[PDB]
Amino acid sequence: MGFEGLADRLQQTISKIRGKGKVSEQDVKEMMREVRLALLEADVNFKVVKDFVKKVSERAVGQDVMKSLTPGQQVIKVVQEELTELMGGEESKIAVAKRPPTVIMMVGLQGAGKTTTSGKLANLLRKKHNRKPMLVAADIYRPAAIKQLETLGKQLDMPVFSLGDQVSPVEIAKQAIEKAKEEHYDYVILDTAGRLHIDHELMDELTNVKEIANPEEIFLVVDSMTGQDAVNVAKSFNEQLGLTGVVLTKLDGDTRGGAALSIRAVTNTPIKFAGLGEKLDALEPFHPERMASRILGMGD
Ligand SMILES: Nc1nc2c(ncn2[C@@H]2O[C@H](COP(=O)(O)OP(=O)(O)O)[C@@H](OP(=O)(O)OP(=O)(O)O)[C@H]2O)c(=O)[nH]1
Ligand SMILES: [Mg+2]
Repeated sequence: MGFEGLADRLQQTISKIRGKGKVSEQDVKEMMREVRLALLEADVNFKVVKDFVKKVSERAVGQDVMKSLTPGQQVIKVVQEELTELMGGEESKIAVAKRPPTVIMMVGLQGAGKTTTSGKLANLLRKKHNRKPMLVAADIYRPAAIKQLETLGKQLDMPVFSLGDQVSPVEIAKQAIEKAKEEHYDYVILDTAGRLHIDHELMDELTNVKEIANPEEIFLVVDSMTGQDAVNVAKSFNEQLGLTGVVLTKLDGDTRGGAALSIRAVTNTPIKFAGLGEKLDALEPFHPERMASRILGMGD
């Protein structure tokens, strides 16, 4: 899934280049004003679009136009290459701690998909990597937040560590990680708290949890359909504590892809996984070249 609208807007511009055997410099400029326009309408950060247009234009008006064995193929290769680089190049794999367990801290705003993604990530870790993960209920403030995560764990046959809602998340994380050491769990996934907007009470708690958990990974969970808002959430989260990755949720509803194309360029935090639905299997690793190909109508 993902990017359906941007691909539709770019189909004519790109295909016109693909269908010709000689690309003039006026053709590349004409393609580039329409590519610029499509990226801006897809809510890509406008400074990212500016840098992207210049980088592609400088390379496109080069050896590619003058060599005519496949001039059109070369204009498209550069766009694919630059789209791939923009989104991170190669897939960004989950880190493995030197001493187990590997502790993964899930953070984000309410409604972004934290709790659901924590279950998805555990499921993915056991299936694709044959690890033994433990889930942790560290969101005490919202009722049914614990029972929701427990209900997910009861579908995965995976433990969900909880001490109720009368106990600090700092203490819950401390006990969970130290139980995980004793019983040889590979991964610990902390489902943390969060309201609708960032506040001081939230970073203080998250800073304290990071302090005692000393996590190998801190993943922001953020809603892909919120566009530039998601890019701003990542910037704040990355500067007030340290983000190591991003999970983009609800691409099954994101036709534009602005956040997907903007987050790494603005924050330097890589996007590691994409959420693609409500079910626990709906999580795939973020592959930048495949996304670039899906953007150019080159999908498998
Ligand atoms: N389609 C889709 N949906 C996702 C994905 N990830 C999460 N969701 C939805 O987002 C909503 C919030 O998920 P939570 O896991 O409760 O998020 P939170 O902990 O950050 O609050 C849930 O819907 P809800 O609370 O039942 O309803 P609503 O909030 O959507 O109205 C869930 O179904 C995804 O990858 N694709
Ligand atoms: Mg939640």
